[PDB]
Amino acid sequence: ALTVVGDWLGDARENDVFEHAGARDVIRREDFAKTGATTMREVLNRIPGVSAPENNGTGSHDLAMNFGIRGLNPRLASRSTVLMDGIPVPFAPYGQPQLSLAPVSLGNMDAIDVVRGGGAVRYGPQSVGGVVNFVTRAIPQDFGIEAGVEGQLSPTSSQNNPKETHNLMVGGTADNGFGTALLYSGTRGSDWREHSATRIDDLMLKSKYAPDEVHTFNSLLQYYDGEADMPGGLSRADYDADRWQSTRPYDRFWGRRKLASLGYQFQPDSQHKFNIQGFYTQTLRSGYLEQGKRITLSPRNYWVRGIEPRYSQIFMIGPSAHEVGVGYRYLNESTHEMRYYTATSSGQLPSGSSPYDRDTRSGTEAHAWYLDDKIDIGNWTITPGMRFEHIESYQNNAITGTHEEVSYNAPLPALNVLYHLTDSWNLYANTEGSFGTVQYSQIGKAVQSGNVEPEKARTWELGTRYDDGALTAEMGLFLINFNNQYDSNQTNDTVTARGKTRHTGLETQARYDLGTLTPTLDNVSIYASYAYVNAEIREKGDTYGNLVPFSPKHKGTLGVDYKPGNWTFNLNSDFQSSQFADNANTVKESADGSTGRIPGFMLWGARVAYDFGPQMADLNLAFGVKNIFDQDYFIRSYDDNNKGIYAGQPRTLYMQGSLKF
Ligand SMILES: CCCCCCCCCCCC[N+](C)(C)[O-]
Ligand SMILES: CCCCCCCCCCCC[N+](C)(C)[O-]
Ligand SMILES: CCCCCCCCCCCC[N+](C)(C)[O-]
Ligand SMILES: CCCCCCCCCCCC[N+](C)(C)[O-]
Ligand SMILES: CCCCCCCCCCCC[N+](C)(C)[O-]
Ligand SMILES: CCCCCCCCCCCC[N+](C)(C)[O-]
Ligand SMILES: CCCCCCCCCCCC[N+](C)(C)[O-]
Ligand SMILES: CCCCCCCCCCCC[N+](C)(C)[O-]
Ligand SMILES: CCCCCCCCCCCC[N+](C)(C)[O-]
Ligand SMILES: CCCCCCCCCCCC[N+](C)(C)[O-]
Ligand SMILES: CCCCCCCCCCCC[N+](C)(C)[O-]
Ligand SMILES: CCCCCCCCCCCC[N+](C)(C)[O-]
Ligand SMILES: CCCCCCCCCCCC[N+](C)(C)[O-]
Ligand SMILES: CCCCCCCCCCCC[N+](C)(C)[O-]
Ligand SMILES: CCCCCCCCCCCC[N+](C)(C)[O-]
Ligand SMILES: CCCCCCCCCCCC[N+](C)(C)[O-]
Ligand SMILES: CCCCCCCCCCCC[N+](C)(C)[O-]
Repeated sequence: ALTVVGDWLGDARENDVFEHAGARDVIRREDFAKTGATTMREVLNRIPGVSAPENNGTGSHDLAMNFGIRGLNPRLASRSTVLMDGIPVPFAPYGQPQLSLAPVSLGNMDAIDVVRGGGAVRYGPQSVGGVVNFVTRAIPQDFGIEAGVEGQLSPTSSQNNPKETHNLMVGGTADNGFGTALLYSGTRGSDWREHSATRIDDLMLKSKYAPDEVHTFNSLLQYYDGEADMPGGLSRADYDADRWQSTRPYDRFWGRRKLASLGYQFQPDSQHKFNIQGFYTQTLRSGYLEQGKRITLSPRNYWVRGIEPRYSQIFMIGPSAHEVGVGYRYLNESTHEMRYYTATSSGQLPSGSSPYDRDTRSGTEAHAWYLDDKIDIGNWTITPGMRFEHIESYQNNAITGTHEEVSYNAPLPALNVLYHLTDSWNLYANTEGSFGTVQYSQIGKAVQSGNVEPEKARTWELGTRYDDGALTAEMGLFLINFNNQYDSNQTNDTVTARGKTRHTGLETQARYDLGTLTPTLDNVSIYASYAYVNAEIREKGDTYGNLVPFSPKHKGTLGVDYKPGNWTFNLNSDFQSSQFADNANTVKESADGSTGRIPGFMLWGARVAYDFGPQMADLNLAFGVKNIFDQDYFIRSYDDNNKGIYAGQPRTLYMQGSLKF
């Protein structure tokens, strides 16, 4: 009886995902614990087409987030549109989307929704890698208290401090329709590397007010605060002598974020839905970093404010149903970056009293409009769509006295198609216009070369999704042509060079109840995820034909979950093939360990859990192991100051505990 869907991202509803006309995968809170995951990257890695490397480089710590979709640069997760309840996670979404500080915590989430395709009309910028949305925990309908903790230790490491991650959820909704939940997640500890001591506190207050069935108010307040020493890379000599050690004693990172979001929804009936969301974030991200014969201090402050009204209405035009969606977003971001320094040869770290060699302020004003129409005709659901962004950015350098500006547009036409083969089998196809912005650090290059145009991509997908209850599976193909990237893929970046890469491949995953084969295998489920990704450099120049760095051609997971009675036994494997560390695709390792082929690996993990009388207090206990066979592997940071070899996580033991009242 015609019901407007409106926001198909939202809380990542199972049905919106199944009906999604493009590659989209969700992993819900229920499945976070099965592999001992406590971080965003550990869950993101179980998703096909997503590669989330272990901490390294600038992001050599837990406050940062590193991931790339389909072979796009994973460093600091800058090629996908990253959101939390639809709100921009980057402290500078447009001009500096690098998540050197990623103020989100797995502990505060009900799900992770990776929309690799079909979201380029409704979300931006940096939409080439699709959209990744972190869904915060729901406010309990009636009072609820949940708490959990996981402790980890790497026995073969010299690092004896453990890493502890905890989460707390307390909330409910009064009979008057007002509900709120306090969501707290914290991390304390070190990983398998020396000099990784970390503290993260992520406190959120989520509220909802629905005085009636027509008006609904929502809010999200967050105070995120953390600090972390950064292990950094080792030269090959140092790594062979002791791979746990750190030779970057001054490297440390810290930051804090304050966020306020307020939204309102007006739904008169089931065919019309108006939504307006407003937000403001303030972020400070800073840290010490050894650079040559100096140690620097880099405080960067950011302010982002946005307002986004959206409207959806569904009506019939003959036999076909048309759900028209229109939206607008005004976003303003402002920045201030400084860099103080001292000579390393001295004692003392740099401070506010040290001289400084950087003082810049940047900002962007962005107007985004979008219009789509989801047309249901017979077994078809066709959604033509169009996004248009007008972007104005500037960079003001207080030391050089330069003031540069760019004004540009991003027209992004799209068409996605869903075809219902059966009530449990869909087919989809699509094409979308995607884009990367002219980042603040590229404004100089953009004005100098005379060309100010966005980084443009055109994507195509074809795939199918299936779910008959005993078997869930999907398989899709994708093609991405990403042009005019301000970051050239040549060995030597020049003012006029523009990067150009092509990403093609196959993504798939499936889960099957073996109990359908024999009761001997009751409660035994087997699954696997896999993606073949071929990310190539197609920029004419000295790297034409080479492979994009940090993009394994093969990557996935396989596992078996066995749940007799109240027990849960998990077995899982993560595997990926090799990768290059640089655009030149150098095979042989450099002595400083920053470049050279990075071998693939296949790890195994397992866990045993027990849910004590689901009643009483829903106590869940678990003991698990990551990398059971202590398979050695490593990754490299190539370009950052803490470049080098980073040991991969060795055999790691963990215990989990959770309570629910
Ligand atoms: C079954 C184990 C239940 C323990 C889960 C406890 C998580 C609550 C952690 C809150 C820690 C707060 N803080 C900042 C004071 O440390
Ligand atoms: C500058 C470091 C000072 C830390 C400020 C971080 C806020 C602490 C929030 C902890 C919330 C604890 N809890 C369980 C009571 O909600
Ligand atoms: C910045 C976005 C937050 C918007 C808050 C504005 C709400 C406007 C709607 C008024 C609601 C009126 N009422 C009584 C009928 O519910
Ligand atoms: C004054 C309360 C501060 C809370 C901010 C709440 C989020 C609403 C966002 C305001 C956006 C304003 N505008 C027009 C400048 O974009
Ligand atoms: C250049 C700054 C102007 C940005 C402020 C934009 C105000 C948008 C407010 C939402 C209006 C929604 N609508 C459809 C109901 O009119
Ligand atoms: C119902 C969602 C559509 C929102 C329409 C809201 C109108 C806001 C337009 C103000 C933008 C003005 N301008 C020229 C500066 O971009
Ligand atoms: C019932 C008609 C209302 C449908 C609105 C359709 C909006 C889709 C617009 C796509 C146009 C794309 N472009 C650039 C190629 O013109
Ligand atoms: C006044 C023309 C009536 C046709 C309505 C169709 C929307 C116009 C958009 C098509 C323009 C496409 N483009 C890129 C080639 O300019
Ligand atoms: C009024 C036409 C509406 C069609 C929906 C737009 C489909 C986007 C197709 C763009 C394909 C562009 N090209 C040249 C790169 O192939
Ligand atoms: C016998 C009448 C039923 C029509 C047969 C249509 C099924 C062919 C599948 C078309 C699905 C196309 N695609 C790529 C857009 O999903
Ligand atoms: C392995 C790649 C296959 C991906 C599926 C995409 C097929 C759609 C073909 C349209 C692509 C057109 N072209 C020339 C613009 O790339
Ligand atoms: C145009 C030929 C280049 C294709 C290179 C072939 C490697 C892709 C093969 C992996 C297929 C995996 N599987 C099971 C999901 O089908
Ligand atoms: C022969 C004993 C009859 C009991 C049937 C139990 C078979 C369960 C075997 C699958 C165990 C999987 N794993 C790795 C999760 O432990
Ligand atoms: C109700 C008990 C059912 C008896 C089946 C017993 C087989 C337990 C399998 C051990 C799984 C061990 N692990 C960690 C390797 O997965
Ligand atoms: C005293 C007999 C009661 C039978 C209940 C079976 C004992 C449950 C075992 C808890 C094991 C918990 N875990 C995950 C830490 O291994
Ligand atoms: C609707 C009935 C709710 C029962 C209230 C039960 C209160 C138990 C709360 C203890 C929370 C303990 N802690 C530290 C682990 O968070
Ligand atoms: C149904 C009995 C009502 C009593 C439950 C209310 C008392 C809540 C006690 C939780 C206190 C937790 N702690 C450690 C944080 O203090």
